[PDB]
Amino acid sequence: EWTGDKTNAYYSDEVISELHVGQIDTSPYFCIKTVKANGSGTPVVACAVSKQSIWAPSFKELLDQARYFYSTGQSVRIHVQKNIWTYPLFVNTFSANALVGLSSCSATQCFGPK
Amino acid sequence: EWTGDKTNAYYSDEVISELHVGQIDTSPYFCIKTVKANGSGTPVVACAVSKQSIWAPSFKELLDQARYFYSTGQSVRIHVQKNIWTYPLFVNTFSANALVGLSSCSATQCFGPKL
Amino acid sequence: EWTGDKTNAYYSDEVISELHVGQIDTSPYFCIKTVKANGSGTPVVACAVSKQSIWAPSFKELLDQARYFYSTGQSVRIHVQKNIWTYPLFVNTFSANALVGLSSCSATQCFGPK
Amino acid sequence: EWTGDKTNAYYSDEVISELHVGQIDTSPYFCIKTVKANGSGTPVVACAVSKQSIWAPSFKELLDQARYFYSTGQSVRIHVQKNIWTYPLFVNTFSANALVGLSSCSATQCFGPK
Amino acid sequence: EWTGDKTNAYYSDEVISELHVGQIDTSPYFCIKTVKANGSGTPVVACAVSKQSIWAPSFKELLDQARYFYSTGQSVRIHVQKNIWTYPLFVNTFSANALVGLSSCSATQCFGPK
Repeated sequence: EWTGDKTNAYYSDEVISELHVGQIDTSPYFCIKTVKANGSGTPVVACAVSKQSIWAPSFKELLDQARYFYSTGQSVRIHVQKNIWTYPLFVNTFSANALVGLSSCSATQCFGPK
Repeated sequence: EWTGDKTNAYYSDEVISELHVGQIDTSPYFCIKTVKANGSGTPVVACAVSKQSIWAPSFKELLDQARYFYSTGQSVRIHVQKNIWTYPLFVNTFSANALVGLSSCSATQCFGPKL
Repeated sequence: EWTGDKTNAYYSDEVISELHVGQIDTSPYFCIKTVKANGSGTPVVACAVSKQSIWAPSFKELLDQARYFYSTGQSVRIHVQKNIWTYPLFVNTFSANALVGLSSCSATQCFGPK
Repeated sequence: EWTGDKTNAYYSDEVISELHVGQIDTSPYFCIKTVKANGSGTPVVACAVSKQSIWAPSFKELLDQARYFYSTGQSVRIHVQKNIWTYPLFVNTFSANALVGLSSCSATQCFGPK
Repeated sequence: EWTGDKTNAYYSDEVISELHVGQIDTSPYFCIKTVKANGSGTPVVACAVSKQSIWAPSFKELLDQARYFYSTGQSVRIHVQKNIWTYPLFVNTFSANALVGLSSCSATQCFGPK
């Protein structure tokens, strides 16, 4: 598996507008909400669950990086894997997307896979 | 269990106004005080205790997040489970609330569970 | 044991003015000096030692919190237990006070035991 | 093995201008892009992969240090070992350079091997 | 052993002017260069190496503290133990000094052993 696998989904030129931290089923988790920097389109919501899924090892790295980009409001590419989380109220509150990477976008194309 | 369980309580548009770090019964812990951004109501106090209660796994995550929101002073939604800490002197100084989640807020909506 | 126990001592309306980190007998340690925010009184010196005393479990949390309040310079209540450290040269450089808690203070109250 | 081995390459007076975090083959990784502060030259891309290559042990230290220099914009020397990563889409997105060191730079020299 | 043992050396009223992070013999390490705050004297160079030397337990504490003092530029006392690192190329690039403590300094004094 790889953040960059074409079977994942990415959204370029976004900003992290909201951040949530909590716990589910004995695992820490966080979710972010992102929107296009220019206000077009619809938000993206993705979560990381520290104990769950193949992406679990990257939980702390992703949380630290989400926190930094959330604090700066700089443009980013968000990378997700769709349809991972299953608890109905959780998915309804947030989404089923697992967060699988974050790329800065300070230049013409974001610094990450496409 | 989940931060968003309906048996938990939450308080929207709160500012984390105070922070305390200490130790009880072998466990580092922290507590925060929060107040409505609009100044109404009565303060909320909630604590997390390392290796104690079902919420123990998220102790570090919540401490780091409380520190961040405390430093910015932004309005957040605080999620707690009532009646978790039972040490009476501790409860009298702070509260029995376990902190179980923190959500950032726009002017109109906080990013976390509700209802 | 508890930070708020009557057998501990506290000092309110203090600012953390100095910070030191070192190692003693295989254990990292740190010390802080605090002075009354209004200039009165005698300074307070306390240390935490990562592998020593009943307060060992809270070393990293107090180190992080001391660093935070040291960087902001804000008014705090410092909680100590006296007569803990025993190495005479260490005590004479710093003190025998173990650091057992840190509470933020507003103008006329602090958020912690008293 | 050492950051300063003659078999590694380095680039001075560079500024970290992009940062990416993700995961590949169960391993967290990050990549950075640096460009000459004076605008000359070709960008340098390098990645660290938490449990791959002989440089795996320094992943967290270099991630944290990359974050710091990225946030200040200061001029640094970046040390890499060439031709390490092999997954083609990863290498073509980023590069094959492993990140093996970061050194602050002054006007005339930098603080590290050369 | 203690940071404050008379057999260690210290240098007062210094500023951390350079920071380097790398890896050697499976260990992430960092070195710092410090100079007198008033601009006089000759620079000091010290390193801390993960999992190496009796000072290994304090590696992360010293790294975090060095980064903070480096970021502020404030006056500090640096404590070292001479003749610890033996790799000649490493010593020739940096030095044999192990970093063993860091103390904040006021205009008046430094908060640490002397």
